[PDB]
Amino acid sequence: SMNPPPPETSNPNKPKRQTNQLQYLLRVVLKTLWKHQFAWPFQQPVDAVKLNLPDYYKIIKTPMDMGTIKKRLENNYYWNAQECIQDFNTMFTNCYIYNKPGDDIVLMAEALEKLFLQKINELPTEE
Ligand SMILES: COc1ccc(CCc2nc3cc(-c4c(C)noc4C)ccc3n2CCN2CCOCC2)cc1
Repeated sequence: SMNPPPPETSNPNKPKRQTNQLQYLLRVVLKTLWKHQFAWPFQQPVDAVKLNLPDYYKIIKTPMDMGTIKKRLENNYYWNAQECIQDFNTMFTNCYIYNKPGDDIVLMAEALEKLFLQKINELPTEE
């Protein structure tokens, strides 16, 4: 029940660009969630060994976390804004799959997702 390696965060065989959407995703979306009281469980990959979750990576085959997302944005790993939005959605969905309604972590994820949706509402337009 060991963990997999973390997701890749730096892509040498991909071109890089700054867009207004990617700027918003790091400076507004990621930074607003990262600073939230509830951010710590989501700031690095789930350590299923330390947390005593031996079936986690039997159930979750596309792990994702905000530490990964932050590094991806800082490293220009994403070309399209939708790649980053999908990673946030994957992170929340994984939490909902593994855990149960009423678990503290679920309530925490739901609060962070509401905040995500409030900030994504003001994502700027595509060039
Ligand atoms: C003992 O090993 C660890 C490993 C990581 C961390 C970072 C914080 C933390 N990361 C978490 C991820 C999850 C989680 C997610 C996310 N998805 O499914 C599960 C299940 C749940 C709770 C988490 N928590 C608080 C856990 N509590 C309070 C901290 O000490 C342990 C008990 C802390 C301790």
